[PDB]
Parts: sequence; C-alpha cells; structure tokens
Amino acid sequence: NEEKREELLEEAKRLLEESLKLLKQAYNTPIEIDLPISGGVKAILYNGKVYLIYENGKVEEIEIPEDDILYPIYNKYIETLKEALKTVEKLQEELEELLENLSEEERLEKLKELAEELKETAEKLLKSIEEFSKFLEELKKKLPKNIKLNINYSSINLAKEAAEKALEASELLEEVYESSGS
Repeated sequence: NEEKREELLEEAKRLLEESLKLLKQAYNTPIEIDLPISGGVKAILYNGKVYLIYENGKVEEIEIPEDDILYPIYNKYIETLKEALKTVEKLQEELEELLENLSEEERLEKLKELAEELKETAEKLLKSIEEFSKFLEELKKKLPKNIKLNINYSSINLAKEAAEKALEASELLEEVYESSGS
C-alpha cells in the first residue's frame, strides 16, 4: 500500500507546484475594468495601485483615498493573496524536506500539520475571493442599463483555481494521513 501513498504524495506535490504557479500568476495579473462614460478609459488594479489608461496611451497612477469603498476590499484581496503565496511556498518547502527525510509518527504529525495549514489558507483565500466578487457584482448592478462594465476576471479565476487545487492537495494529504495513521 506504500505505492498508493507514494502516488498520493507526488500528486499532492504536483498540485502544490501548480498552486504556487497559479498564485504567482494571479498576483502578477492585474484587474482591468473598462470605466464607463470616460472616453474608453480603463482602470487597472495592480499591486495595490490604481492606473487610468486612456485610449491615446496615457497612463496615470491615481492614488485612491483609504476611505473609498474599493480600497479596503481590494487591499484585503491583495494581502490575502500575498499571505497565501508565502504560506504555500513555506508548506512546499516543508513537504519537500519531509519527502527527503527520523520518526514515522512525527512525519505523520507533520503531514497532518501541513494539510491543516494548506486547508485553512485555501479557505481564507476562497473567502476573500467571494467577498471581492460580490463587491464587483454589486458595483456593476449600481449601473444603468445601457452602461456596461467589462471586467477581466483573469486574476480572480486564477486565484479560485489555485485555491481549489490547494484544497485538492490538502485532501489528498489528509487521505494519506488517515490511511497511514488509522
């Protein structure tokens, strides 16, 4: 049955690599929003900064006051993504060290710890994603019928797929832990 455990562990490692990749891509991917009644201006959200890019090619970095409704939600999303990136990289390093390596029961405990932290991080990320998506959908509802907002959900979908892959890896690690501790 150790071969089954090996298959599950390597699948979890693969899913963790994929999760880290998708998380870095999501952090790199900016949130684009074609602002309305502005002469085809696009509001780009990148690294906690807001940029207006005009059709002619002008780009202005606009500082958003801490009081606007968008700043807190977007910053919470950014910070959750950043913290998830750090946590996932830490857990990846720990799982690699585990696979390389003392005490089988301690390794079972370590796998349980890894999976629990992975699950918590994935669920917090999904929670932040849901909050930000609800905010954006309400923002688009607060608009006239003719006026339409075209948002590029690339980063949000990347983050959601990454959180789901992390959850899958966590549940695979949990299967390993259960089938081994018993």
